[PDB]
Amino acid sequence: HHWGYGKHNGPEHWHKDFPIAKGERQSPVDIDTHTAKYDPSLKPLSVSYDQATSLRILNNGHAFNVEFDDSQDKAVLKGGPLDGTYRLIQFHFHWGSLDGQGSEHTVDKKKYAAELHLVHWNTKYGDFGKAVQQPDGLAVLGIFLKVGSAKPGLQKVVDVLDSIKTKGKSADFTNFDPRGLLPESLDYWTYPGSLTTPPLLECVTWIVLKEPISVSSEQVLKFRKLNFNGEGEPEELMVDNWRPAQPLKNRQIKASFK
Ligand SMILES: COc1ncnc(NCCc2ccc(S(N)(=O)=O)cc2)c1[N+](=O)[O-]
Ligand SMILES: [Zn+2]
Repeated sequence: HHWGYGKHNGPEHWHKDFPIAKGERQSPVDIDTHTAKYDPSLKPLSVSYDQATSLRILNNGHAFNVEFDDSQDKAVLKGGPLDGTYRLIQFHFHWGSLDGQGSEHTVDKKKYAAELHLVHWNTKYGDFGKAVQQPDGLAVLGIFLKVGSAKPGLQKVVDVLDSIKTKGKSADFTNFDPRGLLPESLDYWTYPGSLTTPPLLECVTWIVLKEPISVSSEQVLKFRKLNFNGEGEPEELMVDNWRPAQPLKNRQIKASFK
C-alpha cells in the first residue's frame, strides 16, 4: 500500500508515511501575483543547457523522468535567486485527466493543463542524494503548459512514451535538447519550498516561470495514455499525478519582474 495519487493513497494520505507533508515550507502553492513582491535585486536566471546529455527515459509509476548525465558541469542553472551552481539531473511533468487541471502550482488560483519540473542539485553537495538533505540542495525550474499550438521540441519525448507505457519500463533517450521546452521569457517567481512527491523534503528553491509554453491537445493526450500500474496489472491511466496547492505559512513569493 504505497503512496500514489488515488482516493486511498493520494496526497491527503501522504502525511501518515511522510509527516513533513504538513510542514512549514511545503510545495506547491498558489502564486497570488498581486501579493508577490517585485525584487529588483533578483538577477536574471542563467540557464546553460548547451551541453546537456540526456541518457534515458523512465516510467516510475508516478510520472516519467527524462534523466541526464550529471557527472560533469554540463547543464547548469545559476543566478536568479541562487547562490552558486545547480546541475540538471532529470525533468518530468505533472498533468491532468482534462485540460482544466494538471499543474501543481497555480497562478491566482488558475490551474494549467500540466507543469514541467527541471530538477537541479547544488554542486556544493557533491550529488543528488546528499543535496536533498539540505535546505538549499535543489533548484527546480517550473514551467506551465497550456493546450494550443504544438511544442515541436516536445515531440521526441511524446513519441517514445508508447515504449514505456507501464511502471518500471525504461528506454534509451539520448541527444534530447531541453532548450526546446523553454518559453521566450525567463521572468519568474521564486519561493522556498519542497519536493511535491514523497519524501516531500524541504530542500527546494522554486523558480516558476511566468510564461507558459503551448503544447497541442494530441501531445497531452499521449501523456494520458501512460499507465500507473506495471505490465500485466489492471490498467490505471497515469492522469492527475499533481499535488494540490499547500498553505503558504510563513513565506514570501518574490517576482523577478514588475
Ligand atoms: C535518497 O535519495 C532521494 N531522496 C529524496 N527524494 C528522492 N526522489 C525524489 C526526487 C524528486 C525530485 C523532484 C520532485 S518535484 N515534483 O518537486 O520536481 C520530486 C521528487 C531521492 N531519489 O530517488 O533519488
Ligand atoms: Zn515535479
